[PDB]
Amino acid sequence: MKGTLVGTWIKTLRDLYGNDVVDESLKSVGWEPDRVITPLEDIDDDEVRRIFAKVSEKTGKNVNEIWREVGRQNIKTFSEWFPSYFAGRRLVNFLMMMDEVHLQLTKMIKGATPPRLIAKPVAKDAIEMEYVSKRKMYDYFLGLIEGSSKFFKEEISVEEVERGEKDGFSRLKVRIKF
Amino acid sequence: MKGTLVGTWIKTLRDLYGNDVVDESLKSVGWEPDRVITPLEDIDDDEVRRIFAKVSEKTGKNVNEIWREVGRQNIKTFSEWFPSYFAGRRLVNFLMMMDEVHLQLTKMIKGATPPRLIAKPVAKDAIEMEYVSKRKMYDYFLGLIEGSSKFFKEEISVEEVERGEKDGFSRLKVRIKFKN
Ligand code: HEM
Ligand code: HEM
Ligand SMILES: [Cl-]
Ligand SMILES: [Cl-]
Repeated sequence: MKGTLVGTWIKTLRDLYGNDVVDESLKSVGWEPDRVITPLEDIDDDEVRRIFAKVSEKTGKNVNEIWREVGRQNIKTFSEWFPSYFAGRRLVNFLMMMDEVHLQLTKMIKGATPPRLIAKPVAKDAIEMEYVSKRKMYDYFLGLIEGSSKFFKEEISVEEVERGEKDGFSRLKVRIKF
Repeated sequence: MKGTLVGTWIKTLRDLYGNDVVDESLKSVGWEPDRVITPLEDIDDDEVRRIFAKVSEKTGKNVNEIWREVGRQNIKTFSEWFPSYFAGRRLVNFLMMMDEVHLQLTKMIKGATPPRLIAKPVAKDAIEMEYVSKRKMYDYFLGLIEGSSKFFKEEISVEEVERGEKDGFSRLKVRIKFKN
């Protein structure tokens, strides 16, 4: 997992569950409580799991619920770290550029394993967006979309169109109705 | 020196002087011309000094001039590798966070010499910035500042106030005048 992203997660966790829950979770995997993760670093995805497992144990929330909440809230954190992605833009525009954005933010990191997020028009008033990744981060994905709707003040309708697992890759396709 | 930084230099050096000069400079120190430096690796400063010494010989450029040019061009490289450090930000913002950023980027390293780059506003349209380091990379520092101005498209005047050892530490104090 890319450093900058995990950095946004720590902040978002603090925003959601408080400094003590987070400080404690970070210590449990052996980090400094106030560690600042830099864009440079590569965080073991299993360390992330364990941090999140601790958060779950401390809050009493199921880990998948944590991911959902982290997804919704992280949009807000993004809008502060990367304001140009949000400024003078519509939700549709935002969602549609996402696939490109993730290629851009990842492409001196090899092996570059960024999630695919191709969005397409499938009628006059809606998109299909397909998440594709070995990581199987469905709740996070759905959370971010809810967070984007929240952020742009645009109520949307989200329905799962299909799901799949092949050759190591997981996929989830949804229909987003404005 | 932090491995990833050296990564940026190799790229920048290719952009400036071409693959042949870079390929050969790397080989002169027993490297593979295409070596990729992981975020885990640290590179010995002397290996860096030697690489740059070959670039100097090959291009016929004085090495301080090389450092100057690399500093200027490395900002562009940085902007491609570390977008988050540039995102939604202006020159003054960028410059003044630099000291903290450098501490953060080396904090995971055992014995930690990052340059210090304390800035402070000294007037309406000016900050003072002091480079402090054992490494004495004066031209690189100046280059990065110049490169930043070009990148953030914000014109500045750079007055070099003082430069010298004081002590054990090389020091370079600049006053950076913004138009506005
Ligand atoms: C400006 C807004 C956003 C920024 C700057 C951003 C950036 C990033 C970055 C740098 C990563 C790390 C990727 C890697 O290391 O492979 C990531 C991961 C991820 N991104 Fe975003 N993202 C944004 C919004 C979104 C949105 C709107 C979605 C979906 C609707 C999304 C979906 C995901 C998912 C699911 C991951 C986890 C990686 C995986 O599952 O393979 N992101 N994001
Ligand atoms: C995103 C932008 C930047 C990044 C990611 C970055 C990162 C780094 C890193 C990781 C090092 C290695 C330090 C070590 O291993 O001890 C370094 C060295 C250095 N940095 Fe930066 N830097 C950035 C911008 C700047 C700027 C704008 C300046 C000056 C205004 C600067 C000044 C220097 C200098 C002069 C060195 C040489 C090391 C020394 O003299 O001791 N950097 N930089
Ligand atoms: Cl995970
Ligand atoms: Cl050197």
